[PDB]
Amino acid sequence: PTVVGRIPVLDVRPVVQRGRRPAKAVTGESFEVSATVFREGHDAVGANVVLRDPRGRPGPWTPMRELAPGTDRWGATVTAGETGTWSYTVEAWGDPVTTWRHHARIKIPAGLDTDLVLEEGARLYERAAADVPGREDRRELLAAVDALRDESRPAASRLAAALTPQVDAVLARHPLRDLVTSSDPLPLLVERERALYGAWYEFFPRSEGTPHTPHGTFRTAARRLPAIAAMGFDVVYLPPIHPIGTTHRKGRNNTLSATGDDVGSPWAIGSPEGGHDSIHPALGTLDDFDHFVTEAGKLGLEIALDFALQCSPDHPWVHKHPEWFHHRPDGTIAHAENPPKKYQDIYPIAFDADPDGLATETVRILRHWMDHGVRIFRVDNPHTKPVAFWERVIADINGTDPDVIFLAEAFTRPAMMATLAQIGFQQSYTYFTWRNTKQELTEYLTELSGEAASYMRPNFFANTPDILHAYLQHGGRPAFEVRAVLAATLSPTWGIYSGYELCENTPLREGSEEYLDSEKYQLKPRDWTRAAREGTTIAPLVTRLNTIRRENPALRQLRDLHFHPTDKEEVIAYSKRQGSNTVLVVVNLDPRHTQEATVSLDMPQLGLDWHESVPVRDELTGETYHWGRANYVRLEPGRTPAHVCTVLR
Amino acid sequence: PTVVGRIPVLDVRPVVQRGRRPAKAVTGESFEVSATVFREGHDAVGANVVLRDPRGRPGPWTPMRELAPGTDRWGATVTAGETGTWSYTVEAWGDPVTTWRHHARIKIPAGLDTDLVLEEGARLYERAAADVPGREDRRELLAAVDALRDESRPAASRLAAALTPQVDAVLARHPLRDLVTSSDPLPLLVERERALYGAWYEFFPRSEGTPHTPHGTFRTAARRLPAIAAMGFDVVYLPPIHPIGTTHRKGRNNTLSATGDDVGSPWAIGSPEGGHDSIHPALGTLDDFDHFVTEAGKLGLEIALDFALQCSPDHPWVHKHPEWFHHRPDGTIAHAENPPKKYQDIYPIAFDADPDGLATETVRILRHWMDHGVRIFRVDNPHTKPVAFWERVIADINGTDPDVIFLAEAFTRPAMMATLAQIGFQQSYTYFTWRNTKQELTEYLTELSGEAASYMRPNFFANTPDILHAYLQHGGRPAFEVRAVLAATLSPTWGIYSGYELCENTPLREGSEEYLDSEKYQLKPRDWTRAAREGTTIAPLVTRLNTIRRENPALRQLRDLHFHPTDKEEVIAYSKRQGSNTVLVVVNLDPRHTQEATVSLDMPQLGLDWHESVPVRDELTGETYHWGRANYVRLEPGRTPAHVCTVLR
Ligand SMILES: N[C@H]1C[C@H](CO)[C@@H](O[C@H]2O[C@H](CO)[C@@H](O)[C@H](O)[C@H]2O)[C@H](O)[C@H]1O
Ligand SMILES: N[C@H]1C[C@H](CO)[C@@H](O[C@H]2O[C@H](CO)[C@@H](O)[C@H](O)[C@H]2O)[C@H](O)[C@H]1O
Ligand SMILES: [Cl-]
Ligand SMILES: [Cl-]
Repeated sequence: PTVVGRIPVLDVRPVVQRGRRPAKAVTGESFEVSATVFREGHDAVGANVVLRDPRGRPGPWTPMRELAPGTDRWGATVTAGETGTWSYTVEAWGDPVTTWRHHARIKIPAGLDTDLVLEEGARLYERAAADVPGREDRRELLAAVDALRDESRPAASRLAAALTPQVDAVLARHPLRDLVTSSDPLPLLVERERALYGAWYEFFPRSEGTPHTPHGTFRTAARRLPAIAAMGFDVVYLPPIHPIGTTHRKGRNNTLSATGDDVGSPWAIGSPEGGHDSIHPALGTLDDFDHFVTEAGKLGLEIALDFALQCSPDHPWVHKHPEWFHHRPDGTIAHAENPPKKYQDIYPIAFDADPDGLATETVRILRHWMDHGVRIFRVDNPHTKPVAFWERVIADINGTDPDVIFLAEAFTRPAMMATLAQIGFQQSYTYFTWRNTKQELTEYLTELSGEAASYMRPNFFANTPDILHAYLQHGGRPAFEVRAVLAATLSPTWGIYSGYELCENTPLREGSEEYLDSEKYQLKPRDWTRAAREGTTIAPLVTRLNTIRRENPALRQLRDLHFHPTDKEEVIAYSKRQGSNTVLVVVNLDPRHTQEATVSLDMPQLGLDWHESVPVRDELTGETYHWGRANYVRLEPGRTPAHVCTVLR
Repeated sequence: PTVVGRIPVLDVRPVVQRGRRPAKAVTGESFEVSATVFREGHDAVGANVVLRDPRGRPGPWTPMRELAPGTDRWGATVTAGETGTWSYTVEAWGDPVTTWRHHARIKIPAGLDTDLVLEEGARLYERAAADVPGREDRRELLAAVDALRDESRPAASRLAAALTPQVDAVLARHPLRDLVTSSDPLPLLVERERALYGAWYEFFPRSEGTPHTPHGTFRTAARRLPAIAAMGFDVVYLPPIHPIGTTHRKGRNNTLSATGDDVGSPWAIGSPEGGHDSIHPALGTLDDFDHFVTEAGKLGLEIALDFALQCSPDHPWVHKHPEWFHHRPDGTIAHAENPPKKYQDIYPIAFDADPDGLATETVRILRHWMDHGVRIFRVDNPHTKPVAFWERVIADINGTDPDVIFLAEAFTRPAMMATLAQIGFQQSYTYFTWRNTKQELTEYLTELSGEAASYMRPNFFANTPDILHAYLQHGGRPAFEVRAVLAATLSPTWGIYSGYELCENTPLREGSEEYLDSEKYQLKPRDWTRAAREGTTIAPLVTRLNTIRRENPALRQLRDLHFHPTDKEEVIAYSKRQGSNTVLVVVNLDPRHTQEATVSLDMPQLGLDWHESVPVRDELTGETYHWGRANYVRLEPGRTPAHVCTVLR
């Protein structure tokens, strides 16, 4: 038995960990399956992709083509359907009809071996007819056979009879494939559309209170949901909603001593009042949480809860399960760290004394919130807990509940970041906030939209409570507008943390990425109604971008993305396509100066020939332009951060 | 079960076809095994390579190191011993001693938790000592334990006792490894040294005749073997030695009709006199061939026979096994082609009517020559026969006779070139003859000495009967000298085709790579005595290069190779190392003009600091130089093609 088959089919992609983990897609998402295919000699090969659903049923006939001359690399686009575990193979074969037609078109006009070449075609078409089940289809091919053999007909007419549309139609439904050779199946995990596509909004329920009761409840925070839904978001991500420890509770601005009424960090989970399966008493009860989830769902909002596998020194686990922590020789537990940052208010979990008990308890907690309608979890710093722990936990949960989505907040080195995605995390936080120049954005999105897309789905949060980038600090509102346009149009999943739309951008100090007076350590009442009346919010732009995404399928996918050259380093241009929908975006990355540039479009990447016009509508303004292969743009910060255009068909 | 283990070990290399085929090595060859290794959290990891012989016996402790900062890619060099099928794994582990030392070096001077830090250190070193055999080593560690616990000494003194060179020494030999996690084994096929290392000489026995009998016999051709052994060659490659067909025999200069005296192409195998298992009657008998083999072996020469799976129209196969050929409807068999080459004198083989019969006959023919002492086969155009056919044939032969070496003469597209090596060909011809500029040579050898070396062993023939490159045509003798130095020092296997040493460089016509009056179609007597006496041969340079290779282990391997920058595009520089042996080569690629340049050596790549001097001997002349990080060279074509230096002491 040989490893290589009769017609070699080699190195099928996408592949993840040599086939030990599945490649990823979502329902309705297209992607390319590729392979190295060739044969000995110079006759033509053909190849096709066989995509099989969870019941083993094959998809449509999906022929591949050589992707670049002389490379022997072949590809075809497939489209994922219903959720579940699929598989794909590549089949390769000798293509005798293509081979013969190429020879006949050369030899017959020159009168070379005319009778022999035509007879080769005749018995070939007889061979193709042998497998054709329909009487009328066979009669079609046999008619071409008889014409090819008709020596009382001019040679050019004998040949032409083999090349009619009616003949092609029979062979398109019953191609003659010789020496068919197949790869061994590769796995594909197809998940729900929200795993790839959605707009996220993060806020702290406790900040949405009243003057008499400053600490918000789930009942008072629910009245923020209409604004979030009106802004076009799909997912509401809440920081931890559990009781918060008192021992070593942090004060305002990340100080080490809480005083008086200080509320502490929600990530310092646990007290005698309860742990990860309980509600902070100041937020209300489990019934109040159910009300919040119900009202969110009525507005089309899904809840994502924070899952932080750690605890305050007051969490019941500390004395119930000491073996879930690392102890020093005096029995004390060192506080958690993530250098240069220190988390003096929490203990990290240790995994090597009782990994089974920890897995059991983790999936118990997840299933509790899942029973209360939470089908999405934002997992904190997963890279400080074992990779195989997450692989086990995610397999357990998705085994019974495949719709649950896990988002990995792993800002770390690339190997870890990729591996967490590959072992099951549906979504990943990314380096987006630290990619701000044209070359940074072009290189990083080229990576994310390329091979990484077979295992990672990016969530572009333009800010988080822990990341206020210097680009926003120094650029002000025009910079918030730019980063919103970029996040919303470069990834099918993007997000903001509350206050982004108010352009809050005061750092803790120069050179920090923390917010001054951070909401992680204090209630932050915001007068949303006043900000809207004073026009100091970019909620309208955010709303518009989410509507554009909902109206243009090209923005609801990741992999089809092309950057078009401009002649100014501050002006970036790119297009995305899905079916007949094309979106073309031009962004001025300079938040301080107007920028003029010529955008030179790669017309064929738009499906257009070089002389065609490009009728576009700028969805930010409603204006129409008659663009072509080279277009002058002028973008003024504070007025026109970008053009977000749909190509008119 | 999870795919990822406790400590992630991912993407172990070398790997061939995802582990379905073995990686390659030869006895005594060192190569790098690498992996992606990291863990959760901030603590240190270590890793090591476990190489196991065919009996499962493990090699020595082989610790790995991170290859570049922040990449999580680790590697170590291993060395293959005896031939057979080996395996290797990577083990990764938590490194608690490195972790503790890092924290102690910070916290002790800071005065943070110093009692706890020192006691954790004492318990850790006690754990490390538990596994140390040898009273001396275990006692050394336990003495550090007791010093760490000695509260009558200052904290800094207690720590310092854990960090002494004598303590490091024990830990380097008995490292304390936690959470040890293994990759799954990967296969390694270790073959005899000649598969990687050897000098090859090709000649036509029939050209080595006498004044009275111009068609050489095996007995007259045996008289050429002493001169071949004297230039330091190890392998003699003969074109086909079988009867030659008469139907469509080619005449001189690749003309289509032979006259009565014309000898034809040796590749047009077969006649009523016999096929692939017979001797051309003008060469003599099988007993004469045995004499030739015996004489070669006495001179230290191995024979490689040409194996051409094809035949003339007169071969016995044509009537005995018609199903081994594709017949057109009129019964004709189209002559072979390798476009744009046409081979009107031969039929190609067809593989799908009787694959078992062809495989049986192929291995029968090989075993016949194998029984007569031929253990190396040069396989013509293997890419025009099925890849899986060669996989089957090579596995059959090497299953009973693992010493047999197959060389693939596949000048074709890269995918096929790579796949043939991967399915078992011990050696491959390469693009060497079409890589002549500095950029071409540097890029191509970086490829061959990199990942490709896990599955392909290059044989650098500087010419063949089918390839007289324009570089040699235009450059004359100084170009022959340059290509000899390059071939002999950049690959552990190189070769020339007879007449190269005479600088034969007249092409068939401008733009051709054929020789005028090619030896493929006519006897080519050469006056070896005259050329030697008149000094118009570069045989002494060839001899010196083979002696240098025999004296310098760095030149008997492939993968250790580094290119050093020069300031002249015509001057290339590179070094190779094997243990303490370092060879440094500087070549002037210009065959017409003297070139002077500064070679700026990457000193750490030579194991030297930037300021040191390196004493070198130019092995081509015996002159000694004192070189450093920057060295002036002046190379005069005709006088000096190159410096081929060894580093002294
Ligand atoms: N990256 C994740 C996990 C981090 C650890 O919880 C969390 O850090 C917050 O919570 C800590 C514990 O309460 C505080 O010590 C800390 O100062 C504060 O910033 C991040 O906000 C969150 O995004
Ligand atoms: N590449 C391999 C195989 C080739 C095909 O056999 C062989 O071609 C030679 O032999 C043919 C058959 O006799 C001739 O028609 C041809 O003109 C001549 O060049 C090559 O020399 C050899 O290196
Ligand atoms: Cl953080
Ligand atoms: Cl050839």
